Amino acid sequence: ETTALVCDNGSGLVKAGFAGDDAPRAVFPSIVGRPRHQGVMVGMGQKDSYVGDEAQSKRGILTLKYPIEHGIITNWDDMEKIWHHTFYNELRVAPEEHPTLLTEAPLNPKANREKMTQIMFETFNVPAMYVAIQAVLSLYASGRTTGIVLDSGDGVTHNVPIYEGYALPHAIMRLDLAGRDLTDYLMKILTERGYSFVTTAEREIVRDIKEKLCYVALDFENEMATAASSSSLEKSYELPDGQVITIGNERFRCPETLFQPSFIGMESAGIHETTYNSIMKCDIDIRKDLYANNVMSGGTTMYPGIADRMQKEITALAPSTMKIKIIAPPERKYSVWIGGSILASLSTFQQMWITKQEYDEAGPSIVHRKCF
Amino acid sequence: ETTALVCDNGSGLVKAGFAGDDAPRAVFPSIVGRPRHQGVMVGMGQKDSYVGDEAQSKRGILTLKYPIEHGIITNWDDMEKIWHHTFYNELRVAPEEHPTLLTEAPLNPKANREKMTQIMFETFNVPAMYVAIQAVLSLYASGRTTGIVLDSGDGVTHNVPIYEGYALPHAIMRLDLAGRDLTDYLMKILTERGYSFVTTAEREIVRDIKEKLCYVALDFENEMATAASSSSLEKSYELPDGQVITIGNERFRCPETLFQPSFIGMESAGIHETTYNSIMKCDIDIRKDLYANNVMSGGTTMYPGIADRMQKEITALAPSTMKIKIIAPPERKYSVWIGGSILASLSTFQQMWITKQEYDEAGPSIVHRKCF
Amino acid sequence: ETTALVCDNGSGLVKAGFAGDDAPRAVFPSIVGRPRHQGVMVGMGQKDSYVGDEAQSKRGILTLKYPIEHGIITNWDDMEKIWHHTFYNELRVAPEEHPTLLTEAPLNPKANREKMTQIMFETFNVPAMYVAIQAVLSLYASGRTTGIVLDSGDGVTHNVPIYEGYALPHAIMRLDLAGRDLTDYLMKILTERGYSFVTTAEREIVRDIKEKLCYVALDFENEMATAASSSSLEKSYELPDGQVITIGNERFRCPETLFQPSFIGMESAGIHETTYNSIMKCDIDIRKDLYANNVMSGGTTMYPGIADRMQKEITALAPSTMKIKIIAPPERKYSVWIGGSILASLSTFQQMWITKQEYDEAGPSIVHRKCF
Amino acid sequence: ETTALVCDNGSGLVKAGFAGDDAPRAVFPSIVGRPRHQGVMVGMGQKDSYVGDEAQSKRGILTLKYPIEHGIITNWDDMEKIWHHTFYNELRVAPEEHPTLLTEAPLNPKANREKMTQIMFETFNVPAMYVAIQAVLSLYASGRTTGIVLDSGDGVTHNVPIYEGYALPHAIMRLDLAGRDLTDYLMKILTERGYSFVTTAEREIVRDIKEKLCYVALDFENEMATAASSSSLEKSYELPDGQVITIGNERFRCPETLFQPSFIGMESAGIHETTYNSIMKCDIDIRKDLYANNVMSGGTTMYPGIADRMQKEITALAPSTMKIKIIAPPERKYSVWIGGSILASLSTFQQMWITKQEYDEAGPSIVHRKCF
Ligand SMILES: Nc1ncnc2c1ncn2[C@@H]1O[C@H](COP(=O)(O)OP(=O)(O)O)[C@@H](O)[C@H]1O
Ligand SMILES: Nc1ncnc2c1ncn2[C@@H]1O[C@H](COP(=O)(O)OP(=O)(O)O)[C@@H](O)[C@H]1O
Ligand SMILES: Nc1ncnc2c1ncn2[C@@H]1O[C@H](COP(=O)(O)OP(=O)(O)O)[C@@H](O)[C@H]1O
Ligand SMILES: Nc1ncnc2c1ncn2[C@@H]1O[C@H](COP(=O)(O)OP(=O)(O)O)[C@@H](O)[C@H]1O
Ligand SMILES: *CC(=O)Nc1ccc2ccc3cccc4ccc1c2c34
Ligand SMILES: *CC(=O)Nc1ccc2ccc3cccc4ccc1c2c34
Ligand SMILES: *CC(=O)Nc1ccc2ccc3cccc4ccc1c2c34
Ligand SMILES: *CC(=O)Nc1ccc2ccc3cccc4ccc1c2c34
Ligand SMILES: [Mg+2]
Ligand SMILES: [Mg+2]
Ligand SMILES: [Mg+2]
Ligand SMILES: [Mg+2]
Repeated sequence: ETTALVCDNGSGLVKAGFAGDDAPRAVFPSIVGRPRHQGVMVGMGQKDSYVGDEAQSKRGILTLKYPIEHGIITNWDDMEKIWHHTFYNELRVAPEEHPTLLTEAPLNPKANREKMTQIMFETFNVPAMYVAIQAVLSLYASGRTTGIVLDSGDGVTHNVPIYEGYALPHAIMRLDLAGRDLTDYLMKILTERGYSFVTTAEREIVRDIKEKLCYVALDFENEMATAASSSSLEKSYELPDGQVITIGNERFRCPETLFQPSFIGMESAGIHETTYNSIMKCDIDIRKDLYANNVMSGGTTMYPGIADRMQKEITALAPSTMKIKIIAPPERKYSVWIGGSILASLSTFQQMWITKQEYDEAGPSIVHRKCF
Repeated sequence: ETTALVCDNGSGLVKAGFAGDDAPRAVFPSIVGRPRHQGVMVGMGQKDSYVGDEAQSKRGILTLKYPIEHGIITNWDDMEKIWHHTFYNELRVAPEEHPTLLTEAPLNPKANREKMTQIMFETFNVPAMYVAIQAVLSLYASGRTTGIVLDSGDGVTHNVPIYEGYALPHAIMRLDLAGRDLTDYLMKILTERGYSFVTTAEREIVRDIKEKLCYVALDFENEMATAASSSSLEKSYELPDGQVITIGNERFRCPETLFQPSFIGMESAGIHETTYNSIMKCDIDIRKDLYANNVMSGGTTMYPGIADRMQKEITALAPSTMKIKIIAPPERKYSVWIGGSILASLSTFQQMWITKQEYDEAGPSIVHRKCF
Repeated sequence: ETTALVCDNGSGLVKAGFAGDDAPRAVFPSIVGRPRHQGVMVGMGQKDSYVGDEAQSKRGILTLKYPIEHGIITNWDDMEKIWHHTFYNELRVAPEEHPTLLTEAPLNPKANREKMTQIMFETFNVPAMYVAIQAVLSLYASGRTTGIVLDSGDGVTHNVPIYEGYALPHAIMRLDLAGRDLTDYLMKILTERGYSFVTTAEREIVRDIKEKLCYVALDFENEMATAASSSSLEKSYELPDGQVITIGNERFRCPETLFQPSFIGMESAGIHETTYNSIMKCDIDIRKDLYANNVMSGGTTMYPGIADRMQKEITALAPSTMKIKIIAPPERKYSVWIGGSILASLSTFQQMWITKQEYDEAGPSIVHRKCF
Repeated sequence: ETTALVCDNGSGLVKAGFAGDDAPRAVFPSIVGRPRHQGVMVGMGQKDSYVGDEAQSKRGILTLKYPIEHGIITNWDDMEKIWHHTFYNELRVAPEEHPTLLTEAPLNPKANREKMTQIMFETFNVPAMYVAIQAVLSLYASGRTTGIVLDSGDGVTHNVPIYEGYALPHAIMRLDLAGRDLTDYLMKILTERGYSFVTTAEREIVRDIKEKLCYVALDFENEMATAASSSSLEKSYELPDGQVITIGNERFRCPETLFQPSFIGMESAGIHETTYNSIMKCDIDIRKDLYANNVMSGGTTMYPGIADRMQKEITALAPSTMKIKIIAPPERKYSVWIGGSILASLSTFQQMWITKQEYDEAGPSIVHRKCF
């Protein structure tokens, strides 16, 4: 025993590695694909189902299933296959000589924590494990002890206010609008230009359109007047069949849904009011140190111009006598993992593991009373 | 002129009727809903906004706003719509030939009473009006002149000690934890079983889960051991789509928040210590007659086992040489209206109305020197 | 006309009745209470002010005023209300067909006797009246014509020597230390145990602590050593809220102030030296008959052990060749009333009344040339 | 040995330092706060409980307790923590090489002095100590030997008359209305403007509103007519969350409760009649020197206009032939400490200490026969 495993099994992308590093080694999407066609040439390298990157590169013949829906592991058979591909097939590591540090989103079902610990204690047989919380590791990568997090991953966004290491769990605002729901809205409004993107392998292409051509408008109704003079707004993208598409106001009208969720028919508020309603629900004393520390994390905070849109809109809600400081690090896509690798590298942490001999005599219901 | 109107505009339910009756005629929720969708079939009975019961049955397409937050009327445009729906559209009564008796919670802002009187004196043009206090009408329905009230409505709970018709305003203990804050905590902990109830049309469903399946545990830490042997505790409820939910220890863990407000993260005491601190702040003579008369009122005192839990916990605080007598009538959900209907039916009361010719020469500031 | 009224309006208690009986009918405290709180339920048995026992059982919401301070009637509006409650509301008697026999303490202001007679001759319109002296009716209840009285009521204590029915007015020793000044000292030293008794309804409780648990130590500095071995001295009393209080050397240190008035900061001598200096201001031949007749009266002589303490301390002052005989009846709390009912029942007395036709032609200044 | 410690452990603020100085060094509130939230990041500077200023600055996550209620130490575990924070963590001094001079209010329980001496003689092990009286050091800072003090701290107010170094302890008038009871009334009447200040960390904000915007009205009913023309009376205050609040006639209605305690429902009189009743209970030959020397002390006498209101209201009680002279020094907030630092600097005082070898052979009951 020298080091520990840090697995940030997100809903859209698995980020794993070793503790003590700075960048994760195994970064691959959490996709399981079964082939949906006949396969006349039986043999010669054909498997029952593909996982990770090899299900991404063979995706014309596959139907691609994500096992994690909204931070919630729905298909426990495919999730066990992703962890099997994570340990053996990309870290080349034995599970039995490394403690693991899983994460999860807050406000998940309790059955999600119980089954992750049970799989790690007879399917892989880790020595000890620990299920952290994704948003408090985002501060702890940032070198802070106080701030509100906007951890906008692929399945869920969730605010967590921390003041000096103390979580305020009544002010956690979990929302169910993230990079899956922006992708599935971007497919819906690429139809009006003509492009029918229907399959589950075509949502892997619209996800790549979104990661290249989408930005956040600083003023939305002003940019909707710029598309009337449709000149410099349009850019192009070459599909995997060599076709080019043209995309106009759909570049910014897709990440506007983070700030006006009524485009996809949600009765909730944007991420500017969900952050502001997670500060008003805190105590009146700590609102200086929460307005001055807004930490973004996860991949959906990587649109160009989103740290300038939140600061333009929280300022319109917070009173004008104090500064709003959106803090977006450049590596904020991997920031949950980096804080996990820092956490498992501490010396004040090794009493906080959940060892197997402490597990089995106390049952898998132990993991809830060890977190929050 | 024969009779008077009695309107208990609560924060969660409007209860109105005529003076001298025994049960209110119009009992409808104080909800204003605007439609959040498009409405392609323009015409054929479509209005801009729905109030009351018709905003409850059509709530799938509406965003529902309660205009009374914590006993404080915030949206004066929509509170005017509920009174308009109260008089014309459910009592079928003209306002101009009936003096009305509004109520309110104690320790409200003074701007709340000034606007309720101003709206009644040019929007509806009532002859006279009177704004009572909700907790002293709860004794006066009970046929008492002495007692401490626990009027636990939908927005605010407040102790009001009355000794022999003399109010002790330095001992009124207003608290901000009631049936909204129990609903919003029950939505938070149904999530740990899996059920994401997010919209404002879904807090109308969790409010009905609370009114059917939640009880108060007599011993909370004993009932948490019963949920370990999870046998006779779980009951099922059928959603309006047809799904079933299996609520477990969330049945009693929701009304525990009345007795331990730190679950929703409040720095205030439970309703057993708020009652006992509202008696210690009284004079040492009258504590015989306040321990012997604990009157519950309002809707949030209707959980099965709350009159047995308050008596079990005030006894742990009060000295053991005297009896604690929680007095809970079966009609205590309507007990504020009944005492108001008795009060407007008295003969020693018709000089206490605030007539319009007395209003307009003195102004809207007259209403404060006519109460307490 | 058959019988006469006898009203011993003390400073702390009104004792009234008819002449010729042996016990007074109306024994109620001379308290007038106005309600200090608000009064939300206007009616149903609410009055501007309460007197006597109904101001005692409702005293949690009242500010209680004694209108007789140190034997001197200071509030003539409230004293008129105690007499009105005395005649109509507790004797059920008309004033106009009964001559009344008021009393008073000696050495009072002359304006006190004038106003008592002026009120009785137009407010109540009694036929005739007579203002006696309280201490000379204490011998006359005891069946003596020679003695020295220690009439220790609630406002004033005063020695009155009488030899053979001849009062010696130059040896009357009025002192201003009585049951109010012991109550207000007992409140001051119940604070050192922790108990804060502040209001004028809490002095109605400390007065009842004094009437149950206070005694007179035979040797004071010997009993202060018993409080060092704090074993059998302490007793417990139960408040009306149910809190038991512990009380040790405050039991006897409260009636020590009668014997050492420097505890409440008086430049006067105790009741043993006031009695002895009231005897050595008399003639040398009658001192054998005043030492052998020490009649006690008033309520503050009812502490257990005060006849044993006065006899132990006058003997330390009187010469050893002559005996001291403290005479304390069991009904000496009522002894001023009993002697007044004997006096009004005599046949050698009916020319001593002050009739109204003798009043009005001679003025209000007649009552002074009829007593002493 | 060169110098001595002077600790004025008040109810709302600890004022300590060394003898012989002119201003105290360690001024910090006597607050012990425990964290009430979860604490995810265990380590990195987290403690079980915070004291003093660090419990004030981190107060959003704390529940703040004052250990001294009404001059009475009600939590001996936390009071021991404030003395420990005083000696080591803000004076940086050893207890064992400095005699200390504690103070207390008059008329405290006897158990309060015994436990303060017991803690100083085994927990900190001082050489010698001395418990003074807070009001008699307020004269002795002022350079007087004759005067009456109105020492109005944070827990209690109390008058102490002194004529030429002789305390008149039967005229000491302790009251239980001070800067806590004015803060808790100011929270009650800030609610009628709309502001709910509920938590014990929000009473630390209302205490800072009181120290800025409150003044004593010279004529109360005249200023209540000024609030009808609500023009020059309102001022604004910026909360820690940057919300400005507007405050009108609550600026003077809060310190009016010092002069009319029936606003918070007390059966006591204001500080002008308590001072006047403390002078009339003294001897008639010294009332000229007490009317001419009214010394104020403690922080609650620092409202603008309180020396002009006492002089306006004692003059309406005292007879017109003798002058009233309210003497308020500008450093009267620290005046109890300054007179204590003078007292421990005298040469006629070193026989008045209570040394440990005098303590242990005589017991903890020695401290009471060494004062007054
Ligand atoms: N450069 C980018 N710009 C915009 N969105 C991105 C970018 N990169 C990734 N995303 C979105 O963020 C998601 C990945 O975020 P991540 O933090 O991995 O979420 P999770 O960890 O929950 O899987 C992807 O599904 C994608 O939709
Ligand atoms: N039978 C019940 N059991 C439990 N809770 C109830 C019941 N009836 C109503 N409630 C709760 O109490 C609230 C109604 O209280 P109510 O008396 O209407 O308050 P108000 O009239 O002051 O608004 C509802 O919001 C609901 O959450
Ligand atoms: N049994 C008792 N023991 C001790 N003190 C008593 C007792 N009864 C009455 N007192 C005190 O004496 C007072 C009553 O004396 P009382 O004869 O009524 O005087 P007066 O009639 O002149 O007012 C009461 O105020 C009470 O303090
Ligand atoms: N400048 C000020 N104006 C008005 N009130 C003040 C001011 N400063 C302090 N106070 C009040 O006085 C109290 C402090 O008085 P202090 O002398 O510290 O009392 P103690 O020392 O007995 O605790 C505080 O609680 C505060 O409410
Ligand atoms: C369940 C949980 O929230 N664990 C958790 C998350 C994050 C975090 C960051 C930094 C820490 C430092 C020291 C100790 C711990 C312990 C748990 C923990 C953390 C830390
Ligand atoms: C402002 C207010 O509290 N009014 C009020 C409340 C309740 C109540 C009950 C019974 C009453 C009987 C007679 C008169 C009044 C007057 C006001 C009033 C009441 C009553
Ligand atoms: C003023 C006065 O002291 N009158 C008084 C008191 C007591 C007393 C007792 C017995 C008496 C017998 C006969 C006559 C009188 C007259 C006055 C009188 C008394 C008597
Ligand atoms: C218990 C007590 O009141 N001690 C006390 C207070 C104040 C004071 C002032 C000045 C003094 C001068 C000389 C001696 C003493 C002794 C005690 C004392 C004082 C003084
Ligand atoms: Mg993630
Ligand atoms: Mg109600
Ligand atoms: Mg008497
Ligand atoms: Mg002080």
